[PDB]
Amino acid sequence: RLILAMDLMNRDDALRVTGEVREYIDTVKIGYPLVLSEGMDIIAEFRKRFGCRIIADFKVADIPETNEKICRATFKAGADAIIVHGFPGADSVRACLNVAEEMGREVFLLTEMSHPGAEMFIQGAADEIARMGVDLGVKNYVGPSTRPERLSRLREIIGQDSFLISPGVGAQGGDPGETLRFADAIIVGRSIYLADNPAAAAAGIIESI
Amino acid sequence: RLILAMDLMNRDDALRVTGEVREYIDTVKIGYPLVLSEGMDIIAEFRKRFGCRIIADFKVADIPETNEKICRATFKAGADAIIVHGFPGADSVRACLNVAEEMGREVFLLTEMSHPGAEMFIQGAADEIARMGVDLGVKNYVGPSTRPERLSRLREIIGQDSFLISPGVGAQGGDPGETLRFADAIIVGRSIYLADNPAAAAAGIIESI
Ligand SMILES: O=c1cc(O)n([C@@H]2O[C@H](COP(=O)(O)O)[C@@H](O)[C@H]2O)c(=O)[nH]1
Ligand SMILES: O=c1cc(O)n([C@@H]2O[C@H](COP(=O)(O)O)[C@@H](O)[C@H]2O)c(=O)[nH]1
Repeated sequence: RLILAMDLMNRDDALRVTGEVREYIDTVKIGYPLVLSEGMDIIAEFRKRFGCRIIADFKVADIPETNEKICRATFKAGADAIIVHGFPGADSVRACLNVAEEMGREVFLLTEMSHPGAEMFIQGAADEIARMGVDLGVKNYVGPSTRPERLSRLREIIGQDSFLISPGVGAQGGDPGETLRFADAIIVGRSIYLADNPAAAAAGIIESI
Repeated sequence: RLILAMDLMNRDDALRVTGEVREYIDTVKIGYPLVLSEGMDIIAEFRKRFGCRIIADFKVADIPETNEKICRATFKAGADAIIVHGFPGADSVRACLNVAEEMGREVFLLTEMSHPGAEMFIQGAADEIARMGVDLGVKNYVGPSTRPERLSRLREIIGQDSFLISPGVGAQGGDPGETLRFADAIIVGRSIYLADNPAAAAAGIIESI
């Protein structure tokens, strides 16, 4: 129930830390901090080297036509799933779902975000974004560890069968145990990758739950 | 007043079309369709080969800490400016502005989007996103060619001194002339890059205005 957010920017460090904590995870979330620094080939390298599933956290948030192109390039690169913003609307999300269907991959819909600024505009639209996901057939979602009451409401909307992962654990203030009352898995970045001993940090999280 | 949205996915085609229309533009918008296919080095290559300013259209839409990393990698790659979503809130936008200040670069704030789905959630928050930009000191904005009445309202909020660029011209239905009544420059992608003669398409747009 632990997903590593590998946001280190250099390949050697990213490979070192991921290898050190492999026994505690099975899924690695790779985003733009690593991809824009080392290239899209890093996805296939990780997939092969560690045998872990890769979620490409690209927060896709463009018009339908561009979203289609982004998803196609991402799945061609070997990603198992891609995270997509729901705020740009149903057509933009559907474009991602269509490419995922064509390529036998998955889409994760980001509903409410975990940082303070999410309260400004995203929070007020989050319940509706989650309902839109349900209506579009989305089965994978992302919700905030920093607001468990919101994570609870989001879980209520998507149902128990939907898969929900949650970032904001550790560095941002979220708690592993409380978050897992509602989410199926927690995403952890800095608490593990900036630790003096990443494996010890990961093991500690796995034990606390 | 014409910016090329270079969304072709292969380097050879992208280089061919951009070179053919160079005399009609001075700024190229490069997004993820090209970057995720050919790598971040394509930005410096274009900048050197064509001597054009490059706007990295990455629709940055993450938490502050990740946005900082994305902006740093993007400016290190040579981009002159980066497009950032305002929907995730002020802290996320400020993180981008701080990196731009540190690196002597610019941030463009995306307010309302041009596609149909933008009406679902973005449109209702767009005026407030634009006001947030003004309050944060943002001087560069993106608004929709497909809704000139909204582009007018956005221009009203940001003032005449702010720089406003606008996509949705051509393929999405927007008109060059009407859009330029409010925007300083128009962004055009498919109408030019999918044309049998891109230079002829660009020249035709430049003439119609
Ligand atoms: O609402 C959200 C959605 C995210 O994807 N994330 C992401 O999850 C990760 C959390 O990292 P960290 O554990 O270091 O705070 C980062 O990669 C971040 O971009 C987030 O923090 N909040
Ligand atoms: O609201 C917006 C913001 C954008 O950046 N864009 C972008 O501007 C370009 C418009 O391309 P086109 O002229 O082919 O429709 C694309 O790169 C797209 O991602 C848009 O279409 N609408």
